[PDB]
Amino acid sequence: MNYQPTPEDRFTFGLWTVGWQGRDPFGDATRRALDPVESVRRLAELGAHGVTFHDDDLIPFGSSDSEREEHVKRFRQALDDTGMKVPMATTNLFTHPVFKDGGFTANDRDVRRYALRKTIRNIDLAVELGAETYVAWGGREGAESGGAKDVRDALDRMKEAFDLLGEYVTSQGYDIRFAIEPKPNEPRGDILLPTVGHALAFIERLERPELYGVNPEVGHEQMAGLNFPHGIAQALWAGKLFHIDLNGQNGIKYDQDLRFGAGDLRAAFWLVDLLESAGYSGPRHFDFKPPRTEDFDGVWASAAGCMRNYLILKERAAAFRADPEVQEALRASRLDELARPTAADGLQALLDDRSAFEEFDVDAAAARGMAFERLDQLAMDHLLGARG
Amino acid sequence: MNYQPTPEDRFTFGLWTVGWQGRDPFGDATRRALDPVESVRRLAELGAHGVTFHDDDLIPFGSSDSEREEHVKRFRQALDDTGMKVPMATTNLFTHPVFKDGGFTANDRDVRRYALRKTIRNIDLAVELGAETYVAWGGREGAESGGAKDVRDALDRMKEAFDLLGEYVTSQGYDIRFAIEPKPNEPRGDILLPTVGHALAFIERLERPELYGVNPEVGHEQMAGLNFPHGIAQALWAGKLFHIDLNGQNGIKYDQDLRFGAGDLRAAFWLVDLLESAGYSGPRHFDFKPPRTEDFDGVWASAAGCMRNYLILKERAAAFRADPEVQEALRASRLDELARPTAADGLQALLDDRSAFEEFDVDAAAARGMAFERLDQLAMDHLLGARG
Amino acid sequence: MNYQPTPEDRFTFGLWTVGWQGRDPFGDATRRALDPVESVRRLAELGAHGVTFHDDDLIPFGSSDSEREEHVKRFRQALDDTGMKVPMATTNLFTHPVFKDGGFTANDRDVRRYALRKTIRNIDLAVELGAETYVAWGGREGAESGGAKDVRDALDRMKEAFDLLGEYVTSQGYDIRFAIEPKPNEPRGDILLPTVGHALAFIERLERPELYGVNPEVGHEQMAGLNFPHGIAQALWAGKLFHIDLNGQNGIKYDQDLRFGAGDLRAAFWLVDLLESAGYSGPRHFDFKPPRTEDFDGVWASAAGCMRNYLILKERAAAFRADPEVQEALRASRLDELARPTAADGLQALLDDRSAFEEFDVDAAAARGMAFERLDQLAMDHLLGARG
Amino acid sequence: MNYQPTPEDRFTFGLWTVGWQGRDPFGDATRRALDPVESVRRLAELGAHGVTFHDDDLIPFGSSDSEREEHVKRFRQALDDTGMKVPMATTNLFTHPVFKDGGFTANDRDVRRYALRKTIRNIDLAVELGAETYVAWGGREGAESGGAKDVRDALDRMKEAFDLLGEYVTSQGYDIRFAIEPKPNEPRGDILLPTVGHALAFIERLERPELYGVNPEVGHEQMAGLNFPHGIAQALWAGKLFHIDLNGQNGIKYDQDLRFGAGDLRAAFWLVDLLESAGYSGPRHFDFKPPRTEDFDGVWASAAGCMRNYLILKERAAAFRADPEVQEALRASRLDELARPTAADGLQALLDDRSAFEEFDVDAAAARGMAFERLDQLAMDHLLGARG
Ligand SMILES: OC[C@@H]1O[C@@H](O)[C@@H](O)[C@H]1O
Ligand SMILES: OC[C@@H]1O[C@@H](O)[C@@H](O)[C@H]1O
Ligand SMILES: OC[C@@H]1O[C@@H](O)[C@@H](O)[C@H]1O
Ligand SMILES: OC[C@@H]1O[C@@H](O)[C@@H](O)[C@H]1O
Ligand code: NI
Ligand code: NI
Ligand code: NI
Ligand code: NI
Ligand code: NI
Ligand code: NI
Ligand code: NI
Ligand code: NI
Repeated sequence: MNYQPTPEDRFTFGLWTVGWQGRDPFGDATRRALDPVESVRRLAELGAHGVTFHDDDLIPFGSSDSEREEHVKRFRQALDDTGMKVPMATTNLFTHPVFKDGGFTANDRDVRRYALRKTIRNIDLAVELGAETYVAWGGREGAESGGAKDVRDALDRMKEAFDLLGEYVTSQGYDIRFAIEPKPNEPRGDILLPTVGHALAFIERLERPELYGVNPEVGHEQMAGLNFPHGIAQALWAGKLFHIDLNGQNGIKYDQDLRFGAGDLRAAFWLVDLLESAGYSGPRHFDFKPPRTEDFDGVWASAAGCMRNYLILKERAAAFRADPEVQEALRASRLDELARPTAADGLQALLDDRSAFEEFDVDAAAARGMAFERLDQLAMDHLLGARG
Repeated sequence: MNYQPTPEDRFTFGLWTVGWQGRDPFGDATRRALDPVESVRRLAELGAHGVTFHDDDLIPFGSSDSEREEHVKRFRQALDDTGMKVPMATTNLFTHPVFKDGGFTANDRDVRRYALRKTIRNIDLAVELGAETYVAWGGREGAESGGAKDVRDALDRMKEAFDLLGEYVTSQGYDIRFAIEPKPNEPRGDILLPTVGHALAFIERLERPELYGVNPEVGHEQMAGLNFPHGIAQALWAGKLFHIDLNGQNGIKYDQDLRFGAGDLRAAFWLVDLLESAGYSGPRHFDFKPPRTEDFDGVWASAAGCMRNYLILKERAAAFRADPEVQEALRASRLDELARPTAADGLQALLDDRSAFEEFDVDAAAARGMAFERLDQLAMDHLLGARG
Repeated sequence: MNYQPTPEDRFTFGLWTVGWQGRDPFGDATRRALDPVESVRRLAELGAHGVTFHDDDLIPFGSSDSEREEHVKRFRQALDDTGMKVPMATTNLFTHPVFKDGGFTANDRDVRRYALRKTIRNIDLAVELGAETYVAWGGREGAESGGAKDVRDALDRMKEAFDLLGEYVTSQGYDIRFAIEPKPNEPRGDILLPTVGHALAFIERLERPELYGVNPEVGHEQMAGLNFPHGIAQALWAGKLFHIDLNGQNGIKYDQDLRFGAGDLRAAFWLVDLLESAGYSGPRHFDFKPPRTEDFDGVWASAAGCMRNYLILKERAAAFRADPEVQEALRASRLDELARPTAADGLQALLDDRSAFEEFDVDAAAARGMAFERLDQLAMDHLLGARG
Repeated sequence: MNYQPTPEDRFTFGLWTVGWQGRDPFGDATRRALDPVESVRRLAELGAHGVTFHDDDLIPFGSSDSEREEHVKRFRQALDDTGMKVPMATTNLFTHPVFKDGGFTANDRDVRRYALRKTIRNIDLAVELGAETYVAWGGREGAESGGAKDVRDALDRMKEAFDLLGEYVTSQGYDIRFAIEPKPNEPRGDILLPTVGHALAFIERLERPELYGVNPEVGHEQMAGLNFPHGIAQALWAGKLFHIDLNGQNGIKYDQDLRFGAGDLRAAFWLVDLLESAGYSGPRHFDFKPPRTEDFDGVWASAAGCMRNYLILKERAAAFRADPEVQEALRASRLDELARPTAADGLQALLDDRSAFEEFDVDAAAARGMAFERLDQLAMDHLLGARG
């Protein structure tokens, strides 16, 4: 009825999102840089809960130890002044030329050691600022050509790096967990761990798998043509959805990072339905870029729209699930039977059950319609607010 | 020099590949059906090692117990007459209308029980014929719309089904392992476990994960725009490449199942390089469809081309890796350093190493070229046989 | 407020849409065949304006001249009984095995002559039934491999065929125009004239270009990742939008033919906005397939949803364009300036205008935001009915 | 046998290709800038025929009239010193922030006038340097959202701009023609005239269509999943292939601009076959970016590989077409019949020919295999140099 966000809705934004200056591979910046303190103050006014950062967003690369302490103290004063929190942080292992062949899986061993030391330094800072999750996006881990990267050796190096970071946080006694953010390509021709599935599988080979989960991004799974709500369901089923990046993407192309709600709107509806019905309690983080057509007024408009669209879709998904006509349709399509075990009676009783094979009437079962189109049109009517 | 296959090269083909009659979603069959016995005899003449089958390829659906025994005895005589083996089998849980919403994850519980009984019946037959691997492709597990399938409940049902099949083979004492074949879409709008990564992650949640691996198909990972050699490397790293389906695909579109070598030729080269250098010893199985433009002479031509193209690429990948100029290029691009541990000295020594951070010269490291373009042009010259 | 269609809304459906039996490349039919007369009666009850057909949907292939007249007279009685019209017809040049390498561009010359005679026979029947548009979808014109089809010779053959059909209708004095329906792939690996742009360009090389336009389909341009409203705008700008096929598609994959509104919902909104604001007056034709999960009740539900979703989106697009806040936003984003000529003053005056170059303040112009994100969030609020 | 290029092979390169500094949307430059004079000298040593440029590659933006004359005179001396030619030039209407919503179709009218004056200034310079073709890539013409751009008004503005440029060159008496370069997306969410087909159709609506053709780029049509050799065939059939940009792309993703031969190798083979057999006589221009992993030695290696791979593929395509076994296969697949008119006897004789319908044996025609798989395996053997 009213779609105004409050800090209770847990909306967070990266400093690099509203602060994106608009440089793209074919053009110069269209906006001046934003001071982090200014972004914190503006986002607080719009109803945000908190902000996230890469090390190099907060502390310019090369900074002396004294300049570092000064940048952090200004930031911390803005947080104290506004009540904003810092629930997640991450490391920039992709912008500087030294990371051109990767950080953790760079072929040069000295670069891999530097990447780990740069990361550990920022984990300490994140803990100090209260973050609960530390994200890793290995944007430069990958290759443009087949012989440049032995992927088995590279996964050994990736496992080695995350194992060492797990050793580090446990030896320091820190309460922080790691989340890997997959992306299939860009800026490398193919990036390692390209989808939520590949990241979940990798984590199971780590020495302390309980410290690691995923940080999926809407547009990145869509760059592989995959269904983002399905991949989130698999991450929830595994107990590994530690954080999430929300935005929009129009299909398979360069990573657009549009505001949330833009892109595939029906997928956004089914994602919000799933997060709210599964009781996801982490931050609703927006990793988006206000288009470079916009001035600063359009940056804040686009950030506000992220939050607005989540809250509209939350309302429509809740209306859908509460509608008694929809609940009857779900039974007509046998979603209740999907949730019942196939064979709680056990293997032997299944083998002995003639009604499951010898005397199963396949033709009668085949003729039963699933009634999915009526259910989906109810979902469409709810999304569009056209119910009668 | 000569590219003639022998049974030692372990090339296998599904009965459904050369026996595809050419029916597609817009047209009728263009070829008559092939008797399985005829396919076994023809494939043996071409140098194949063996064949694979779905239950319903070998025994027509509905078959009485007596017709069943007759179909199998004819098949077995053809195997004995030719020396052909049967290393893999699988179940058809996708053609009959009863499977229109899935087999293991159908919303109707009675269909899920029937799907398990149909599978178990064919596992017994596979063991009898000597198969070592039992493949599952869940082509109908999935959805066209968001509300039709709760994916968390569906993954519970999928895990329940594979857990019961594992219970079955272990209680029977059978030496057979399972391999899941991913596909991202088609015939369902989105299929569950859509990529090698999602399947590997799922397997780790099974009660007896050691019995399950993957059966990746070249064209299916390419339908998601992903790099198939990279996904195979991840499956090999996990110890889970139990079988493989070889074919060709021209990018993101319907599943073409072209002959191996067609489609993305450079990816085929890097796949053969990887399988041969990792010492993959399972079958080289072709899951392909001779185009419906062809008569039976073109079917056998297309099957022969599958094997020929593997053997040419095997030769060119071996020439590449043996060339001393390539070995020097690999060192110039630091592939040797990629295989060395980043920090065998351990965490504490890494933290104490000033050369890894405080005194690391990032600018000097950044200026080092990786020399990947020269290496990739050596790989291209080898593939095209243009070395001088 | 109420979304009930009437024949005045001009909604039409192909006989092959609601009559699709559910056979797909991996499974058997799940529905029995529908008698055309039954489909006409049911669609009339739902508020449809008319139906369209391929020759072989109405008259089974091989039909004797006497069976033919009988099938047509039954159909015509159903049309008379219901008030349903037949505004478009088309030819099936894709199902029968003889068309496996194409109809108009088959390499065999005798098949190309047969394809033309089969087409001409149905044009006469279409005129008799009152159709105004004759569609051609060359689903089999194309190739799976490079050497199979010289595309320059094939375009000569395609032009030859359409030129002969134009000669035929003009010599007969018929008032019917042709519309080419593009599709980029499936069932051939690549289809000729794969997008609206390629079809529009081809038409300009025909001997009588005024007789030919396009029949774009939502999901087909989306199978190439393209923006369907943009391609429709280009077809309208050229004066060539003779008919349109409405449906839904979830990105780049096999042709789903979902009901209209499903798939990319925001693109559907912008398409309806464009058709209604440009005053498109032809039929709103649905080329869709009710999913094979459905029984006949779900078929009619899915057909009804096509019409419902058009009417909801029509209402929301009209509300958007009528909102004075949106009209002010359009001026803020300078859509009014886009519609003014760049240089009605002419070339010489442009060259003499120092304000266009020598004294143009580029920095001041660059700093002007375009305000597109606020406009797009107004469009989102209107679509979701969340305006306040 | 030897693959050394000479200026006779007409290979050309943009200054922006070898001079790309490696800045991408997620990272800083990895190479220093190259002086244009140095690039001309190095490319001449490698066997190139000439170079191309944007205005802003040669003359830094903002340059005073005196600095301008100096930059051009240095360049011209390098051309004279090396024998290098300048066959094409183009305008940068995409890098500066003023072009953030387009050049010719920017919503702001003053920006559209500036874009035309910037273009005309560089056409004069191109003519002075001897260029024959002037390319336009409208990289910023397009939109991220639906309401931001009325595409019909934008195409009016695009036509207005190209009509004025045609007026300009004709009134000046210049012998130069224009070529539009399509791209479907990036950096805008959708770009206008996204494919070769849309550009060819647009040109037919210009006032003097004979002055305009296309400049297709391999990777751009592949970003839409389309077959680049087919689109080139359509451009050749229309008489509109005025220039071509050669490079490589691995499927549907961001524009990679890899060296020619990388990406889809079989498509490169069929493209070279087509250009050489159609007798394309324009420049073989490489629009590529040496990956940012490389130092300057890798830049020159990658440029050399462009030329090498064209010359290898030229040899293999010529061997294919000259092989008598291939010529017999082409007849077996009836490529000779494809080139014969379908009905040179005319419409009336076709209607009177009972052998084309009443007495056509469709079943006999349908059973004829097309023998395309054998032909395609001959093409594969030739490409890989595996003929015996
Ligand atoms: O730019 C690095 C930020 O961190 C990750 O979330 C990325 O997706 C990206 O937006
Ligand atoms: O048709 C079912 C066969 O089994 C699986 O390997 C599928 O990919 C398919 O080719
Ligand atoms: O099946 C042939 C019908 O005619 C065309 O409109 C196609 O898109 C299709 O739906
Ligand atoms: O960067 C602008 C150059 O000109 C055009 O050819 C583009 O494709 C591009 O490489
Ligand atoms: Ni992103
Ligand atoms: Ni992100
Ligand atoms: Ni396949
Ligand atoms: Ni397979
Ligand atoms: Ni379609
Ligand atoms: Ni259609
Ligand atoms: Ni490009
Ligand atoms: Ni280009």
